[PDB]
Amino acid sequence: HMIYAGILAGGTPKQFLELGDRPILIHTIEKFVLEPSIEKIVVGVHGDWVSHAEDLVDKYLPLYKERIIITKGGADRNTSIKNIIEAIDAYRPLTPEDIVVTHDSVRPFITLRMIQDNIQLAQNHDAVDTVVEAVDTIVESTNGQFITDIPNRAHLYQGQTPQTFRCKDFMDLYGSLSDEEKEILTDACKIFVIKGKDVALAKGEYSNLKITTVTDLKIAKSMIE
Amino acid sequence: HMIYAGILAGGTGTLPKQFLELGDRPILIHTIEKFVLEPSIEKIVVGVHGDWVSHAEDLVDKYLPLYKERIIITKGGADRNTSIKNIIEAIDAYRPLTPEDIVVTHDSVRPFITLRMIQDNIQLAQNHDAVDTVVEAVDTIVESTNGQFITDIPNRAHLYQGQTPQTFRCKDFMDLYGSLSDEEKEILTDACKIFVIKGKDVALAKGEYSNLKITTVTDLKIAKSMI
Ligand SMILES: Nc1ccn([C@H]2O[C@H](COP(=O)(O)OP(=O)(O)O)[C@@H](O)[C@@H]2O)c(=O)n1
Ligand SMILES: Nc1ccn([C@H]2O[C@H](COP(=O)(O)OP(=O)(O)O)[C@@H](O)[C@@H]2O)c(=O)n1
Ligand SMILES: [Ca+2]
Repeated sequence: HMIYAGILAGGTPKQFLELGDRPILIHTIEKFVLEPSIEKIVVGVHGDWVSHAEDLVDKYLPLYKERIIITKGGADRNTSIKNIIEAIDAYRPLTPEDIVVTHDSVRPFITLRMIQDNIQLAQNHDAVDTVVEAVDTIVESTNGQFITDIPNRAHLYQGQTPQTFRCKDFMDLYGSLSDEEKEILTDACKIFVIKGKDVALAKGEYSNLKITTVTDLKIAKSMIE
Repeated sequence: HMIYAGILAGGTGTLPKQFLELGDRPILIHTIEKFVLEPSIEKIVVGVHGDWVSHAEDLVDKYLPLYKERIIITKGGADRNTSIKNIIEAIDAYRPLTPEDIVVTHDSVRPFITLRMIQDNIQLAQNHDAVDTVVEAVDTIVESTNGQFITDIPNRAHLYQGQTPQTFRCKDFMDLYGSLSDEEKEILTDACKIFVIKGKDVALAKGEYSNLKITTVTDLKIAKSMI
C-alpha cells in the first residue's frame, strides 16, 4: 500500500503569509518532503490561488516539484479532501489500502514524529486523530443562552491535525451523506465516529499551533526566534 | 443591594504572573483598574496568597493612590473556590451579606476585560442564578472515555471556552460550597460547575478573544504587544 500527504490549503488566507523567511504553506510542505514513506504530497489549494501556489513551490522548493501535486480544493475542508483523494487517484488508481495523512497548511510545527505515528497507528485502525489534553475549561450550550452541559474535562482533548485514514474509506463514508449532513459533519474524523468506526488517537504537541489569527502569527514568530 | 468585584489573585503549587510588569504597571493593577471604571461596584476585594497580602497593599498605595479606600486585600485559599469562600467571608466582615448581593469574580491574570463585559455580568445576574463569560470554542473538542480511541466529537457550534468574569450572589455560592464534602470539592474546582451540576440556571456572557489569561511566558509576550 501507498501513503500520501494531503495538505489542506483551500481555506478562506493565512498560509501564504511569510513566517520568518518563507510562506507558512512552504514550512508545512517541508516537513513532508523528508519522510521516506510518503509517495506524493498533495495540496488542496483554493482554485484562485493554484498558480500562485506553484510559483511558490518553484521559488521555495524547486528540488521537490516532482514530489508535490497542487490541486484545486473545495468549498469546505471535507470537500478539499475529496478533491485531494481524487487527485491521488489521477496519479495512481486508488487501492482499498492506500492512505492519506491530511494536515492543515496553517499548522507549520508538525513533526516527522507525529507524521510517523499517524502512518503507524493507521495500520490497525480505521483512522487516526492527532490530539492533546484540553487546557481551557469547556462549556456546552445547545441554545447559546445558558449552560446545557459541562463535559468531564478529564476526557476532553483539543483536536488538531494530522488526521489520517485510508482513501477509499473517506470516499465511501463521505460519499453516503446528504448535503445537510455534510454541512453539520465538517470535521473529517467526526464522519468516521458517527459511522461507528475505530478512530485511535495520536499524541500531538501543544506547539502544533494552528495559525488563524494575527495573535497566532505572533506566537509562531516567537517560536522561530 | 450591593455589587462587589472579587479578584482571584493568589496561590502557589502551580510561576503565576499577577505581579509582573505589563507596559509599566503590574498585571494585577491593570485588572483592578478595569473594575474602578464601573461606578456601581461598591468595593473591590482582592484575594492574594498569604505571603503577598502586604505586597499587594503597597501596589495599591503606589499605583492606585486615589482608589485605595475602594479596594480590600484579603488572603486566598488552596483553590479558587476556597478563595471565593475567603473573598465572600471578607465581604461579610465589611457589610453583612444580604441574600441578593452579587460578586463579580475575575482572574487577576485577565487584565484585558472591558467595561462592556463587566456590565453584561451585573445585568445578566439580575434574572439568572449565575453568569459565565464565554467565547465560541475555536478548537474541535474531542472526547475519549477510554483514552485510545474516540467516544465522541461534540458539535463545535454548541461549545464554549470558559473565561472570567463568573458572577453570582454571595449567599448562593456559600450555600452550595457548603453542602459539598471535602472529597466532593476536589472533583469540581470551577465555580460555575457547582451551579450547573446542582441544577441551576447559569447564563452565558459574550466574552472576548482578546480577554487573554496570562499563564505562560509567550502569554506575557502576547500581552506586552497588546498594550
Ligand atoms: N475548503 C477548504 C476550507 C478550509 N481549508 C482549510 O483547512 C485548514 C484550517 O481549517 P479552518 O480553521 O479553516 O476550518 P476548520 O476549523 O478546520 O473546519 C487550512 O489549512 C485550510 O486553509 C481547506 O483546505 N479547504
Ligand atoms: N487559591 C487560589 C489559587 C489560584 N488562584 C489563581 O486564579 C487566577 C487565575 O488562575 P491561574 O492563571 O493561576 O491558573 P489556574 O486556574 O491556577 O490553573 C490567578 O489570579 C490566581 O493565581 C486563585 O485565585 N486562588
Ligand atoms: Ca432570589
